[PDB]
Amino acid sequence: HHHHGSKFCRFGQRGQEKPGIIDADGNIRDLSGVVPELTIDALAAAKGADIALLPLVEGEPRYGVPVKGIGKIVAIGLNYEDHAIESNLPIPTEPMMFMKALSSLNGPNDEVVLPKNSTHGDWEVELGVVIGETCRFVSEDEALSKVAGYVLVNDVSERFNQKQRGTQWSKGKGHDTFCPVGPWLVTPDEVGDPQDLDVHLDVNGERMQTGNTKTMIFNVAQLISYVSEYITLYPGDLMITGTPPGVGEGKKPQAIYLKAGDVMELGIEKLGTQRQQVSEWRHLGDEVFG
Amino acid sequence: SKFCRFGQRGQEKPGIIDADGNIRDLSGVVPELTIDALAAAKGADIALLPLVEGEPRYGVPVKGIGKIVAIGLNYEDHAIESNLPIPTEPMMFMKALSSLNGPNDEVVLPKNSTHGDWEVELGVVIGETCRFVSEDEALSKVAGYVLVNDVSERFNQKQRGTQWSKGKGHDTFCPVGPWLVTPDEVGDPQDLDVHLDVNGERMQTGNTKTMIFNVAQLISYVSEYITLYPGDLMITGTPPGVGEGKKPQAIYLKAGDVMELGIEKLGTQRQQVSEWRHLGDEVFG
Ligand SMILES: [Mg+2]
Ligand SMILES: [Mg+2]
Ligand SMILES: [Mg+2]
Repeated sequence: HHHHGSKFCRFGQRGQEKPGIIDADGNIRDLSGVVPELTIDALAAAKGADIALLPLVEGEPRYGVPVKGIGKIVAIGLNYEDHAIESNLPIPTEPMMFMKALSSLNGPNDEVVLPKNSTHGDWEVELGVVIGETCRFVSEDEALSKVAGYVLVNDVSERFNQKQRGTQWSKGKGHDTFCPVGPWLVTPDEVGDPQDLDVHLDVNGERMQTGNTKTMIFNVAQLISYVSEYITLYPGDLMITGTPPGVGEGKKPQAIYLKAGDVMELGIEKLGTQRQQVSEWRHLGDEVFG
Repeated sequence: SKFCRFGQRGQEKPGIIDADGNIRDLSGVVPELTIDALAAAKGADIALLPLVEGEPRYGVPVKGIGKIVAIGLNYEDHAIESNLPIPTEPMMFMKALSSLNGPNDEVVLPKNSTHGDWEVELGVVIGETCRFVSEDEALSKVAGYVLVNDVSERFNQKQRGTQWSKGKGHDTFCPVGPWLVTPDEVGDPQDLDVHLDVNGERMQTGNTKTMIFNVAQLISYVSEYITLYPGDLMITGTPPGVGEGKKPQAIYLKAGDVMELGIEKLGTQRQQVSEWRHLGDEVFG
């Protein structure tokens, strides 16, 4: 096990994904000969593989969620100081927590389907944290050692369902397709300091969110430590750590929201990029996502 | 039919309750008690099944619960008692999957907790994908019903922000079971007696008839905001009598307490309550 870090992915159509690793040239390398699936338990074997000996993946396959078996998704509310200032909101003394319904999980470039009658759809680029070891009353000093890696996330939100149908945010957060995750699970040795990564999100090519994780209010270690006093985080769990300024709900003089045909493009330094096309609601039938 | 899972945590086997109340081993028919296994388990010849020996622990009666959707205020008599208005749509929050526990398993209070509280609830286990389902079709998506205790920490729930889930996801705070009872045996889910005792003293008494949104209304509403997949658990609120609302003063859980609860046709739970300790590397559920 080396100390240079890895970028893992899962590639292929839904339900048929295969484990992979990104080489220095940006190619996917097939890990199927080393591990059957990219799970948290598979990482030890995957982290020891010799990239040079792995076959190049031909074509341009779909990226899936980069880790299989995410058990639950814990989400943070206000957590960027420059966002608090732009919204004129108090700096919290403890993190706001809510749950992102697992059924919202989707691949990084998968279509975003607006829910019924949605005119308040909104974007939130966030740093995601994938847990590698159980977190139960973990101190700040030991929190980051529990991390399997980092992932890019869009915490897609329906602001009417989130705030105008009661006080509980999860009602506007759990819609099918509202949590695209990926394209890479990037292990800590490759990310470096998670509190110094540039963040952005564009809509139809126009820059909406710009930030850097150095303005996080609670850093990753403090979030993991705090959350672990209220819920146990298990290997494979995902924590999404909040969003920088520039959400559509906060635009001035009037809020700006998603519409059918919009294109979101987002990225975080070291974590790759996502692109989602937004569609009007349709009945998704018996399809399973994630 | 009443299905169960028996044995030590992480080692449970699938079972069915026979006419005498004894557990019979289903392992010769299905390897696990999953939603996909129910048809084969329901269609099995109970006489072929061996009696389970010893008095084994009951586990969560269904394997593979993917997520737990919880309902807020949902009993008309509870709303009246608390002097709260009747909600016009159900409050939803998520009950952390890691709170899942066996029906009779120890309940560990969180660190320095003085606001631990009880909530007997009817649980609904989903059998078929629910995505924008009509009220008329909702009950047909149900695999079975289960007894639940929506254990809560009222200070974490209400005094650390506006989101209730922070006081509801603690380890051990969702005892589920002992039986997954299929709808044919339960009959009308809106005519079930409900009760919870603490140290043998009756705390909660009710009947599901007073639900504000019934199971079909809840499934239909929830399915417009979050897709329910087979194996998902919906917990549908609690009748009056929670410790938070006791008068002249609220009463909360303490180390040494014993909770005993039951819902008609769904069996009974008994939990001993303990003060906090670090639970190590244990994986609950
Ligand atoms: Mg967010
Ligand atoms: Mg007996
Ligand atoms: Mg409840």
